[PDB]
Amino acid sequence: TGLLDGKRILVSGIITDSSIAFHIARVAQEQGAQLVLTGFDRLRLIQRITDRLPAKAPLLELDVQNEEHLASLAGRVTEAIGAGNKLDGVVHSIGFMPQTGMGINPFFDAPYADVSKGIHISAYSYASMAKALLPIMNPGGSIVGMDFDPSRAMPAYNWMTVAKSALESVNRFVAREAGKYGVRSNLVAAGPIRTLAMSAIVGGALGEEAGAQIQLLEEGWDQRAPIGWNMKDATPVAKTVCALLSDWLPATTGDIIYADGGAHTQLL
Amino acid sequence: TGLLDGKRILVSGIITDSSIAFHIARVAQEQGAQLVLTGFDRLRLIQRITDRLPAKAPLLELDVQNEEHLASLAGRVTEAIGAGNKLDGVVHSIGFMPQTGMGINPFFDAPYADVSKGIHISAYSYASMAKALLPIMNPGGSIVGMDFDPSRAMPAYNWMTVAKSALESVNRFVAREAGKYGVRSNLVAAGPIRTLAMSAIVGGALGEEAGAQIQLLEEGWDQRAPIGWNMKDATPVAKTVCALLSDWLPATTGDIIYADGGAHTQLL
Amino acid sequence: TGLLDGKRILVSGIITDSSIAFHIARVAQEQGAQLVLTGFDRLRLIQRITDRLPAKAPLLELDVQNEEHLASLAGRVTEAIGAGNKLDGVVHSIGFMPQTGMGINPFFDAPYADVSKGIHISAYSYASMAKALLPIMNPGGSIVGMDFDPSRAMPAYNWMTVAKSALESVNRFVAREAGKYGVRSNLVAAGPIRTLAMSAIVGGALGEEAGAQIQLLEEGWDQRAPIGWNMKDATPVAKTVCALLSDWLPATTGDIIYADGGAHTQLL
Amino acid sequence: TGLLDGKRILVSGIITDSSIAFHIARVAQEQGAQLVLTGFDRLRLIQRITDRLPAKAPLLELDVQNEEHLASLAGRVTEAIGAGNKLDGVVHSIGFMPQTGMGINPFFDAPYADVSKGIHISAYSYASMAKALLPIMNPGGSIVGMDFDPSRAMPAYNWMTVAKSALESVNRFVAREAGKYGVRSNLVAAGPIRTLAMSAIVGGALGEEAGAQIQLLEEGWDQRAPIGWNMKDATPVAKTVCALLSDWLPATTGDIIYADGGAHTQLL
Ligand SMILES: NC(=O)c1c[n+]([C@@H]2O[C@H](COP(=O)([O-])OP(=O)(O)OC[C@H]3O[C@@H](n4cnc5c(N)ncnc54)[C@H](O)[C@@H]3O)[C@@H](O)[C@H]2O)ccc1C(=O)c1ccncc1
Ligand SMILES: NC(=O)c1c[n+]([C@@H]2O[C@H](COP(=O)([O-])OP(=O)(O)OC[C@H]3O[C@@H](n4cnc5c(N)ncnc54)[C@H](O)[C@@H]3O)[C@@H](O)[C@H]2O)ccc1C(=O)c1ccncc1
Ligand SMILES: NC(=O)c1c[n+]([C@@H]2O[C@H](COP(=O)([O-])OP(=O)(O)OC[C@H]3O[C@@H](n4cnc5c(N)ncnc54)[C@H](O)[C@@H]3O)[C@@H](O)[C@H]2O)ccc1C(=O)c1ccncc1
Ligand SMILES: NC(=O)c1c[n+]([C@@H]2O[C@H](COP(=O)([O-])OP(=O)(O)OC[C@H]3O[C@@H](n4cnc5c(N)ncnc54)[C@H](O)[C@@H]3O)[C@@H](O)[C@H]2O)ccc1C(=O)c1ccncc1
Ligand code: NA
Ligand code: NA
Ligand code: NA
Ligand code: NA
Ligand code: NA
Ligand code: NA
Ligand code: NA
Ligand code: NA
Repeated sequence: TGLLDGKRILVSGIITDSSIAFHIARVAQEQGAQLVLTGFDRLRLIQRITDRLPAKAPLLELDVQNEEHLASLAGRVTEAIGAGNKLDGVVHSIGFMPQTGMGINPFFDAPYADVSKGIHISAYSYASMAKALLPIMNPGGSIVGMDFDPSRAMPAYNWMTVAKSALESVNRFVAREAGKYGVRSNLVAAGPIRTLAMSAIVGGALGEEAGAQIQLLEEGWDQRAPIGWNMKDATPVAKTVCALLSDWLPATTGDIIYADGGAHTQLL
Repeated sequence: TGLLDGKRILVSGIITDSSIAFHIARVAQEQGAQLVLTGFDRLRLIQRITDRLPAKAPLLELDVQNEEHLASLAGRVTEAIGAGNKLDGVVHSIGFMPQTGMGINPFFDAPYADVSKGIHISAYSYASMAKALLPIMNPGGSIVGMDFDPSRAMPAYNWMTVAKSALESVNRFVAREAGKYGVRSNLVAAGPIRTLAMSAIVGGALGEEAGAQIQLLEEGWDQRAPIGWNMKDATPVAKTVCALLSDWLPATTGDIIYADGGAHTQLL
Repeated sequence: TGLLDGKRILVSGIITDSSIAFHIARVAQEQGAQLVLTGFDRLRLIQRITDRLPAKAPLLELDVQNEEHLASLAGRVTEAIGAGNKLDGVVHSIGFMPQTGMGINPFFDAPYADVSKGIHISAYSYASMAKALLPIMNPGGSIVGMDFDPSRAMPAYNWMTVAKSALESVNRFVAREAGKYGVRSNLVAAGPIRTLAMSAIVGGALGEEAGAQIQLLEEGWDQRAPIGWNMKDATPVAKTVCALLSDWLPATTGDIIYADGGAHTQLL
Repeated sequence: TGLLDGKRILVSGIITDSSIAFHIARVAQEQGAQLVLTGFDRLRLIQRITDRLPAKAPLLELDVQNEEHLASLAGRVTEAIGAGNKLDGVVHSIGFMPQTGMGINPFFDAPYADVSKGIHISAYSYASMAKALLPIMNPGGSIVGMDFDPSRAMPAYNWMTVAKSALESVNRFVAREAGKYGVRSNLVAAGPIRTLAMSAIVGGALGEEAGAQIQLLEEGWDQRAPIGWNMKDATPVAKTVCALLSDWLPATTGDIIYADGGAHTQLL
């Protein structure tokens, strides 16, 4: 008996086999969940990647900046899962910030249009997905988004940290709306994970100083974490998302669960 | 397949059929856990109460202010579960504050000896149980304690709120030690639950004004909670404790999980 | 000897005699500060309003969404205060959210373009003013912005609360940059103040339910505040801003000071 | 015109010329305050030390664990300042934890009697001083205590961190009582200061590993602080205490002001 047996769950945010969402989707399928996937722009690529998941799942296009995609999404999901069925879960694993808003590009030099695009994709879209999908969610359902703890400023992450602060605030409002449907809304604040993009950044893609700073941050994270932190292993994060999708945290909403090795609880 | 199948878990804090720990123990057994119980002082009473749990579990005496009890505890547990077996989980569901430290007795009028007894039982003892039991815990294990959010001052709870603030700090240090064993340490911050003691307090046992204030607090809690809060139902709390005892929050330690309906995330 | 004697301070955000910034400016002048004022759009109106301040102060136009205004601002300030002089202080008292983002208009129904405009004005602009002005600030200087505590969701404030969460994050990054100049950056989180706009909202301008909710929030604030809260009196807020502008909080930066009667420290 | 002209202020916690309280007292006198001092045990020593303050101030004995001292304190203060006069300010700069509760002595090995003594002196006593002194405080008055940010666990500080967590909670309750008198209660959370005791600890007095860890913590603090941190300079801390004693933070109570260089706002 899987943790998520018979649950119907939408998972956004797969782009590579290193996406946190890929691991969320693998774990959820291992636990009995029936999935619908959403992808942005490179659908042929995403399908090829998702062919490696343990079970079949339909893939729907979703650009969160596209109002038409959002307006049609619930109907497209219902067609995929069948009329008369609703979702039990939704995973938001979507984030973006233009290069001007991250790395060695100075914090003050990021144009607002770039920051605004990043906030749109990384924070506002959590509300936009909830608006689209709550009408097709069952009572007892769960919406989960991916977060990085923004309560203190960090090198390099710059405006992405600001976007996460906005996301945390959005989640608290989404919980008010979601509760009317009997649905929970929460974020998982993960420690650093070496996705393709993060590996590129560590390698200097957004400047050497920024890569060096991120490498220092990752090392400090494992050091501070009482149980350690493995940046090469997304499974503990995926498991935590599944815990929130399950029936086992039924009184938690508007909240943040930290899948970070405990690092945020320790100064040094 | 239960959430906790094959896990060996110690549960402290049962005194009545309304104890949060009673519900923790029922749920954990429903999920396949094999339990050892600890009780304070009234062992015949506790045995009679625990006869109503769905499965048998040995009951061991533990007064957390008694150093001899603590020194012998791991040996007594090992005898109960069998040599060569260790615990996978520990639940601390223990709290006390003398009457002078709660209710209408003025905050300033509580003698230190009373406050100190309350802190001993309610906060220090989380460290004392961990010291006793970590040497008989398996890697991957989990220690969970019960908390009430003390980040803002409240009427009536007075020095018990101070004790919880101390407990939260103790948990963060216990996580450092526990991590050396591969063990997690976390608290569950519950909303208000109408245990026998709380019902007595609402009824005026610690003064009418204090009862009135607590009644107001409970009503506000349900109002603020986006998914509501039922003070007569401990099951959602028990489920959350079981989530932390399980393998599904493997990267969370030194932390607090709020089983409170989301109330702490909303101002009004 | 005034608290701010000989300090040169820029104050943004005056639009009426009820603006928090008007009071900040009056108090700072009472304490010896020499001011430069900035205003948005209705300059003749603002001049007429500012004629009531106890001392003369030049008024410069600043629309924070106008890159040309921002690019020219330091030069315009220097002309006002004289070549070879720099500022010791900067006050950001600027906020806006379109009606779709506040009140009874549903949270989900706010278009991104509206939210983005609000975030631009209310959060990003704190970075944009700092970028413009740090090059003309003295060591030991202070940048202060106005904040409302967004750590928990509230009725009616909706996307403005999200904007404040973003502002708090921006302040922490601005402090990193400002520190290179020997300059502090902090926010003052005020309790509710009955400005003209807030009075209109309480009166129903953004819907009756929203007005009712805000009225309830204000009453709860005075109740929770251990020293009370007078929503008709901005002076305690203005004084707190002046404290941060002064030499008396020299080791505080990236931070938030709560001028709220202590309400955020109390649950009830 | 000094910041504190004509204010009558009690300052506890002087033991050496490196005590944070010595600097608080020097700065307050420089700003016009008339002081009463309290000292523990070594009164001849304290008098000799306080002879170096810029102005005369009476010294009263106060052991905060001595109920008789506390019961007589207001009468002794009134005799010192004259009948019909009251205090405007109170500074609590008192802390202690036995060696078993700090350094390399393992966290689990601290006996409760030692922890309890530390909590008594370091946390409960903030309530005990307020109880004693509020009846002789003027409206508009201010009580300030010294704090170190305990929200995350640290090496070496061990049970002292737990005591600070308790102190923060006590302050929030003291603010409720103090508000009835028109009096504010707040803490100043300082960065690390090289007092004699701290220098001894860095030098290995509580074990080499603990000294090494504290040295690492101090270095990280200056690094994280956007405006830097000088552990050899208590003046910025003293100034912040004086800001809270003044009339310039009139709407802040139950709160914590961080005089730490901004370090707590930055991850790295
Ligand atoms: N290190 C990490 O990899 C990391 C990642 N996350 C979050 O996890 C989520 C998933 O990102 P990932 O798995 O890291 O990486 P990713 O690059 O695999 O996935 C990002 C996804 O966003 C999608 N996306 C972008 N623009 C759009 C759009 N217009 N419409 C729809 N989708 C779009 C894109 O297609 C892709 O699938 C994001 O919310 C991240 O912020 C959270 C925490 C950590 C983190 O960044 C961090 C930082 C600081 N301290 C600790 C941790
Ligand atoms: N309302 C509640 O019932 C409530 C209870 N808790 C915690 O849950 C835990 C269990 O208490 P309960 O189930 O409420 O009540 P309870 O009275 O059933 O159990 C308390 C237990 O402590 C035991 N105990 C006392 N002294 C000793 C000792 N010397 N040695 C060993 N054991 C001892 C006692 O035998 C009993 O089993 C405690 O940590 C509580 O603080 C947490 C949160 C809420 C809460 O108080 C609250 C307050 C404010 N906002 C929200 C929630
Ligand atoms: N209640 C309040 O009045 C209140 C106000 N503040 C902040 O105080 C600051 C000043 O606003 P106020 O004094 O309330 O009101 P206001 O309407 O007098 O001033 C707002 C100013 O923004 C200016 N502005 C708008 N758009 C632009 C632009 N394009 N370029 C430049 N300037 C522009 C405008 O000209 C005006 O001067 C803002 O940051 C508010 O968010 C902070 C806290 C409280 C608050 O909203 C609150 C909410 C919840 N809990 C507690 C408190
Ligand atoms: N580093 C520091 O020196 C430091 C000190 N403080 C606080 O500042 C306050 C003053 O201590 P200090 O100036 O450091 O040192 P201190 O040793 O000069 O003074 C401590 C005082 O306590 C007095 N005391 C002890 N027992 C009693 C008693 N029975 N009755 C009455 N008085 C008694 C004693 O006489 C002495 O005057 C305490 O509350 C400290 O916790 C706050 C923050 C920092 C800090 O410890 C820290 C830790 C971690 N991150 C950052 C900062
Ligand atoms: Na570690
Ligand atoms: Na469910
Ligand atoms: Na509710
Ligand atoms: Na496990
Ligand atoms: Na009040
Ligand atoms: Na200065
Ligand atoms: Na620094
Ligand atoms: Na005053």
